[PDB]
Amino acid sequence: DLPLDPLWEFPRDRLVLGKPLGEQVVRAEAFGMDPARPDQASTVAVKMLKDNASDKDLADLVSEMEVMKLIGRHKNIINLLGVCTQEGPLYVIVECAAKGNLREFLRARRPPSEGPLSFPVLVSCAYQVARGMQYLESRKCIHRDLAARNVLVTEDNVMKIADFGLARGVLPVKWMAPEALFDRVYTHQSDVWSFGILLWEIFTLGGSPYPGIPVEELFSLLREGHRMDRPPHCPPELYGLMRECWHAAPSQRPTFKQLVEALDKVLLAV
Ligand SMILES: *CCC(=O)Nc1cc(F)cc(Cl)c1Nc1ncc(OCc2c(Cl)c(OC)cc(OC)c2Cl)cn1
Repeated sequence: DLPLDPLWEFPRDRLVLGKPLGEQVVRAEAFGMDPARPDQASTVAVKMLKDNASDKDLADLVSEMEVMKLIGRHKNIINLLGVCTQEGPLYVIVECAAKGNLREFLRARRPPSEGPLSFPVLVSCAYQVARGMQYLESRKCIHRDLAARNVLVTEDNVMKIADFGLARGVLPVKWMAPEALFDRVYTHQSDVWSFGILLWEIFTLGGSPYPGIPVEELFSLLREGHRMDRPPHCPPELYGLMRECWHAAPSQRPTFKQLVEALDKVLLAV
């Protein structure tokens, strides 16, 4: 079936599968993800197919594995760690971020008063996602569904972009740039629009975008040149970034390079 890639194959017998994470992806213990200390265990996540999967379902998982191999590694993406391809079911092994997705992370750290999430820390979350996206962009990866739910948080509060390698497998209208919504055109610039929405998620501590506004009314609100209002405590400089991300014309929005530089300047100024 699948060929042995010497650069990624990991011994099936050295991975002990554990609790499911959603329906399949499973929590596992891998022994020897560090070649330096190959007795050392680490917690990872394993994507595999359920028993009623078609030949097309295999093809899609192979395709995600092969795409992640080629994009390579970065501090701010969920990285490929290894694969089990031989004499058994296909396992794709990736980093497991202990604190879950950025949405639930922020929503659980909502104060009743001041909360344990400072301005610098929130800007830091935004900067780390911009760095992640600038990398994926340099590897010619268009995400297409950048949102706080698709950003995971490690034990050391590092941001890692999830699911940047999906094929055509299971819309989030509120996060989509107009050219996506209307023309089904996805570019790096349309990802910049989604970044602007994510900025707003961060500075509402995981708020739901366009509060109360049925999806039917969003399209005509955007065509009329209306956008989400500045969130309660959001400094203007940050709202200004969000707005730039929400320019109708894609060529008018910032590049991920410019977002990294802008957020860098805010953190240096602190
Ligand atoms: C690590 C321990 C743990 O339980 N972590 C939890 C717990 C939880 F309730 C929610 C989450 Cl999101 C996590 N973290 C976590 N879950 C899954 C995960 O990997 C899934 C995955 C991703 Cl994000 C990507 O993106 C590149 C690809 C693949 O497979 C190709 C998978 Cl399986 C990471 N962290």
